Parts: sequence; C-alpha cells; structure tokens
Amino acid sequence: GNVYREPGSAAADLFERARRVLPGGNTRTTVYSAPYPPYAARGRGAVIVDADGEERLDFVNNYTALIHGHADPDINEAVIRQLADGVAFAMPTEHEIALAELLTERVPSLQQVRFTNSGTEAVMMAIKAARAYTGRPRIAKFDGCYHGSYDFAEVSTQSSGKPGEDGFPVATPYTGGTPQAVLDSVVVLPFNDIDGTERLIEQHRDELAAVLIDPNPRSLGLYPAEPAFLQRLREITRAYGIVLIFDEVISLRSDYGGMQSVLGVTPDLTAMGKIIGGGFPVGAVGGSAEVMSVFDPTGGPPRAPHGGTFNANPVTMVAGLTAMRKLTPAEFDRLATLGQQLRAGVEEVLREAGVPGQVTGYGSLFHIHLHQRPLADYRNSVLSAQERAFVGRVHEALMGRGIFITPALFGCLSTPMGVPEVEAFVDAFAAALQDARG
Amino acid sequence: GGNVYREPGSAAADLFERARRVLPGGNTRTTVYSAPYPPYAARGRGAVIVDADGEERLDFVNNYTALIHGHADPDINEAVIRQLADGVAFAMPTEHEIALAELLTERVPSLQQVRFTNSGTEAVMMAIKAARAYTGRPRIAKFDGCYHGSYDFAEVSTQSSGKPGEDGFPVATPYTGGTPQAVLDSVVVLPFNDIDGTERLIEQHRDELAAVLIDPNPRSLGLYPAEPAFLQRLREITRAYGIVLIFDEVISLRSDYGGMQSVLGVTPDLTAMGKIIGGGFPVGAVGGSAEVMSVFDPTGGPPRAPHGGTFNANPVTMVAGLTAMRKLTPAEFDRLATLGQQLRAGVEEVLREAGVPGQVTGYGSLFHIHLHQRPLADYRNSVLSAQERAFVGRVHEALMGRGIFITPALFGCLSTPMGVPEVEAFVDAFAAALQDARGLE
Ligand SMILES: Cc1ncc(COP(=O)(O)O)c(C)c1O
Ligand SMILES: Cc1ncc(COP(=O)(O)O)c(C)c1O
Repeated sequence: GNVYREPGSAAADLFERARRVLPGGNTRTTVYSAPYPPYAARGRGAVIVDADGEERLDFVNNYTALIHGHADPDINEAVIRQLADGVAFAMPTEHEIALAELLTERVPSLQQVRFTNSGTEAVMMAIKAARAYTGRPRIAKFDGCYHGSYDFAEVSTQSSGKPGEDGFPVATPYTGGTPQAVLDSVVVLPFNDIDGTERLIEQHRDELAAVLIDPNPRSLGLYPAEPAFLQRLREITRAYGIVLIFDEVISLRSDYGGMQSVLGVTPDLTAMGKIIGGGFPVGAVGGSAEVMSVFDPTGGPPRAPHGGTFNANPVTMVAGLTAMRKLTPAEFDRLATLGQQLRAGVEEVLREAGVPGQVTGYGSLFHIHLHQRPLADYRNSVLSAQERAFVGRVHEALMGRGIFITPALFGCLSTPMGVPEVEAFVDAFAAALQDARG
Repeated sequence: GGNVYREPGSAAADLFERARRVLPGGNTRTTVYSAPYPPYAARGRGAVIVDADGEERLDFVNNYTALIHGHADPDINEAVIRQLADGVAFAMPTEHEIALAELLTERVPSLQQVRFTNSGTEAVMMAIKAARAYTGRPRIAKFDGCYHGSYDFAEVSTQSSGKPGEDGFPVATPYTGGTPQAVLDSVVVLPFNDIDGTERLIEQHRDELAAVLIDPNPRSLGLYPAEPAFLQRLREITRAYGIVLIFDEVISLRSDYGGMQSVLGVTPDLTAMGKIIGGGFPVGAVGGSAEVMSVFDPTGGPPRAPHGGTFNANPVTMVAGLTAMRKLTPAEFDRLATLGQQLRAGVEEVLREAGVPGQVTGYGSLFHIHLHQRPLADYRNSVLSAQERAFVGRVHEALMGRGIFITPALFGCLSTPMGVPEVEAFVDAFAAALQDARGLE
C-alpha cells in the first residue's frame, strides 16, 4: 500500500540524501513525484522492486525503452561478452555496422543511419541534417508534442490553451529564458487538422527546413495521425522541398517496420531511441541516402559534422542488436494480441462500472482516458483540474495495488508479460477505479 | 606490423565496404573517420587496442580521454556485471545516482549539486539552458576555435574563420551547414587568453549575456591552459554583470582530484562534465552552485528549466562511473602526473636531439606534441600551415605503424594501466617516427 510514502521509509531517507547533492533531489524531471518519488532497487522480468521492498508490475519500462523488461538474460549475456573486449573505442567497430544493417533492413525509409547517445540527440541531429540539406533555418512541429530537451524541438511542448489571433497554435516556451529568436524560428502546427497544417506550411514554405512529427504522440492521448492527414502532409512537404522527420523514438515499437510502416507513409528522416539500445543509452537518426549525405565525410569535410564520444559504443550496439533480434514478427504479434486483450479488458471495466472513458493504443502501447471526448481534435486531450485529480486518484490506487504506470495512465507491455499479467492489470484497474470514486 | 589495415582485402576494407551501404560514408562519428577508410577496433586490454586486422597498438587516445583506466578494466566490469543482475534502467530514481553525485560534489569545490545527462554535448546544452533560465538572458559567449559538442549554440566558431572582423574581434562562423543567422547572432565569440578583447566584448554585451562558456585547457587550441590573470579577471567581470560562468571540463576534469578549476584556482558557477565520469559508458553531468542549479528543482512547483532524459542516471553508467572515480585516488593522480611529465620531457629531448623545432604542452595525464615553436598563448598560433599538417600527418602515420595509436593532432592521454615501459615505448616510437617523417635512417 505505497509504503514508501510512510515517514522514515527507505525512499524518504534516500530523498533526504539526494536533495543535498541533486536539485530538489532530482536528475530526471519525468520521474519526480511529490513530495518524493519511490526509489527502484531492482527488477526482474515484468516486476519492479522499490527500495522499501514493494513489488509492482512494471507498465512503464523506462518510458517504453525496456521492451524486454528487467534484466533480460539474452541482453545480459551479450553485454557480458562485450565487456571482456572493451566498452568504447576511438575507432569504429563491426557492431555499429550490424545494428545499422538490422535497422535499414527493417524500416523502409532507412537507407542509412547514424547513432547518437539519446533520442534528444537524434531529434537534434535530424533537425540539423534538414537545415544542412535544405539551407533553410526554420522548423515546424505540432502543438503539445514532446521531442526531448533540444531548444527548437521543445517549443510548445505544453500547448497554450488558446490560439492566437490567426486562429493557429501559439509558440510557447517550455524552458525559462527561451530566446525570442528560438520561439520565432518554430512554426507550430495543429495535429490531425490538415487544413490549418497546410495553410501554415504554405505560409512558411520557403523558410522551413523540416516538419517534425510524432506519428502517435503520447502527450496528445496516444491517438495516431490519421491517414488522410499524414498522406497530405507527405505530399506537401515533398512539394516544397521540406524534410519530413518522423519522431519514432517511442512509436518505432509499434511494428516490425515501425509506425511509418503501419501508416504507409515514408518520411525523409526518422529519429529513434529507447528500445533500439537494449536498455543502454542510445539514439539514431536515419533516412534516405540523399538527405543523410550531409553527414558523409568521404568527399571532404561533411556538410554537417556529427561527433560524439559514445556514439555507437559496442555495449549499446550489442544490447540493441540483441533486443531487436528478439523482436521477431511473431513476437510483435504476441505483443499486439496481449495489448488488445488489455485495452478491451479496461474498456469492459469502464463499461461495467458507471464511468465514461476510452482506451487508445496500438500494439503494446495503451492510454486510458476517463472521458469520451474525440481525441481526433487534439485540444480535447487537455484535462481539467477535476479530471487530473480523478486520474491521480486512480494512479495512486494502482501504485498501491501492485501496478506501476505513468501518472497519465499511459503504459506499455513488456515481452515477459502474458495473459496473467494482463489480467492482473485489468483487475487492479477495476479495484483502483472503485477506490478513486469512493 | 606497419598499418596492414590499409592493404586491399584487409578486414578494415571489408568492414568499410559493408559500412558504407548502411552508414553515410560508413561513418557514425566524424572524429574517427580517416581516409580512405579508418581501421576498425576489435578489442582492447589494459593499455593495448587491437584492430580487426590483428595489429596491436598502445592506446594513447582512450576514446578521446574517456577511458582513463584503459580497456576492459576488471573492477569496472565486475561492478557492471553485479548491476546487470538488478536491471540497467528504471523509471524511478536509484541510490546509484546519489552515490555518484556524493562523490563528485565531495571532490570538486564548486559542485554543490549535479544532474546527469547522456553526453557531454547534453551537459553543455543543459548548462546553457540553466543559465538562460537563471538569468533570463538569451545570448551566450564562447571562445573562438573551441569545441564543446554538437549543440547549435555551443558549436559556433568551433573552427575559427582565421581572421578577425573589421572591429578586430573574432567572427561568429558556422560549424554546420545551414546554420540560421539567428543562431550565429546569438553567440558572442571571445578571444581565448586575450583578456582585453574578452573584457571589451563582455562589457559591450553585458545586458544580453546569460553565460560565458570556457574550456580551461582546450585541446583545439593546443592544450595550453587559460592563464591565471585572464581567468581571474573573467571571473570578476562575469560576477559583476550577473553572467553565469560555465567551465567545460568534459575533458579537463581529469587534470586533478578537484578538476582543472581547482588547479587554476577559479570557481565557476556551473561545470559541464562527461567522459571519465561514466567508466566508459555514455554520460554527462552539469553541476554547480545550488543557487543556479535551482532552476532544475521540481519541488515547490514546476521547474524553471525542465530536464528529462530516458537514460539520465541509469544505474549502469552510475555504477561504472562510481567505480572509475573511486579508483582515481590522489596517489593515482600523482602517478599519472609523474608519468606525463616523463613522457613530455622525453619527447622534448627527442626533438632537441633530432634538431626538429617543437614543444610539448600538457598537464597531469594529458599532453600535446607540437612541431613548431610558436607561443600558443596567442591562440591563432595553434593553426597549422599546410607544411605542418603534412609533416604531423607523416609522424602520426609512422606512429600508427609503430604500435602507437594517438590522435592526428598528436594530442594524447595516459591510462592507469600504463607505467614507465609504456612511456618509454612511446618516446622511442616517436623518435623513430620523426626519422621516418624526415626520410632519415
Ligand atoms: C517522442 C520522443 N522523442 C524524443 C524523446 C527523447 O529521448 P531521450 O529521453 O532518450 O532523450 C522521447 C523520450 C520521446 O518519447
Ligand atoms: C571539451 C569538450 N566538451 C564537450 C564534449 C562533448 O562530449 P560528448 O562527446 O560526450 O558529447 C567533448 C568531447 C569535449 O572534449
């Protein structure tokens, strides 16, 4: 029952230490919760164990990065093998080639790739590649979508409630002291609203190096880009020489060939991370050989220099190769089957109870919603204070009933999970829903 | 065995042919490309790196100073293997982040609080972002010709234009293609080790400057440190104007138990770190005064500067970094500094005996060979002529063929598996490489 909140808990003592040497005891904003979060001690398979000994089924998995759960034996074997050879070198290795070979074989848009140390870095380097390829300074992204901590990609991460006078989204700062020149350089588009998107892209078509889009953004309720919208976005970006960048840092796990394969639209660049590293720090930017040529150093200095001390380090390469090789087509099918079972079970729980709600998701990703507004209008994804309080009561009850999910009730399956784990989630959700309503 | 990887049908040639189909020019890290194709690392042990063609060399690069304990260090490997049984990443904080933060703040005086990132590039970016959030100001200042990673604002003028503008100050020059004019306009480029021009430029831009970012001993400028009077006056003027002073110690932190800032006696507001502090695993960190780092504090409301990161403070990096740093004791710093002095003196003697003009800079376990006698205190002297580039290239290629792996600039670093035998092997190989480069027996 959430024993970590108790005075004198292990988590409380750890937080007391942490706040002396980390700001507010924190080094990752995402994992803070008030007054202090629980601390992880270890994990095994689908189970996370906190510093106070409480065990929970992990439906977060480091925000979808650990598709194979905790301490996967195959990844551990591969990493242990690599440790004997060394973990980083100032020379390329074959391991970077092998993972690049896998990624380019699986994702149709990927003809060549480069590895980075984070999804944030992958997004930055795709933007910089688009600037180098097109010569143009500005980028466009969609209101309310998260892409990491790079200045230009994080503009309007949190939508302002209201459009400007033109009726279009407002470029709003996500970090303090954001330069006006940064805000002014970013065109903020409305997700799944093709008319406004087309009008804004047309207005800025000569200044836009790229459009950056997450195909199934978690921050907008995990409702995917609709097919007509995404096909018209592809057509207009191609028409105006604008690089289309897909942010699949989360969504790549939707399918053997990524969400771009699911939706049938081929971007010019793709940013990736999380699962492709086997649990170790990683990102990747890839796409057409034509656009990726900005990085090519063989014909003189590259148009876009891309250094990095731990780029393509063999630990990350070996772990990611192992993680991806374990993701066979049949494994994707199993994940999608279990995800469908979870989402349908949660919908039946909502129906049987008196609670209006809906569940979005695809493959092994899901998002529970305690309202029935159409998420095809992205402004409907914003929650009121009462709705936030209700979701929070459900989340805390779940935490106390052995289920670890994000505060928004966005979650993911891990390959160690089966029907028992899904049933455990659905039963715990029924009980937590009852708790939250009193 | 004389650079066998360059032969047709070598392992490296086959690997390059595969690589260029799936990587741009077969490359994923610009630094490690060399023409026509680079050698490929197969494995390492202690101070020795072994390439895919079986050729072994003493490693004086160590992933650009990150692996201060050399290859496959057993203590780091044992700690990592212990952690693997527990899991490698979590969506909760762990005690391991606390342990490494406790060590770093205990050792470096300016570090009151820290946050971990996944690269030195990220550390530099988040330091710049923290300074903007703390001061509210949009622009930053950095020094001409200095490298800080791939973040847009930090990389302006990484390669100097070579000549000043009409005002006599350095030029804000693009390092990547398509750099927006607004990015160039937001960066004030200062002259390293020229306190007069530095002060005049900061004075001119004092109301718009959130931060001055400075590498205390930049490799790009020949590894000649910021001189004490220059750095003290920089500290005074930034403090007077409310400008955040950021040290980039991603490389220089290894100079001393308390960093190069402790050597030079100047307390920055923030420090960016990386490389050694991760034990060989991807890592960065930004730390400093609790006053400035409070922009990150999420208690008591939303943080002024949000800072997420899926792999931030992952337990593998935290455990490997804790082990690596715990092994770097005061006695180890002393031993590395003695070995570095011995190497540098040996190289100076080789140059003197050969009649070849040159000099060697360095500190602790870092060194830089120069095949000229220009005073590097004038930073524009660090730029090499065509003749110097060709001659240094001959020396580097000969060293590579003589069992020595060093950077093309002849910038190098020691590792803890090294002793006097490795230093003497370096000095002997350098003498032979100099003879080769001059065409002498
Ligand atoms: C869609 C998306 N883009 C970018 C990132 C940033 O990746 P990282 O946390 O590794 O910097 C994340 C986490 C993400 O979900
Ligand atoms: C002085 C300096 N700053 C920043 C970096 C960037 O670190 P990373 O390669 O890990 O991004 C490097 C390599 C460096 O030498």
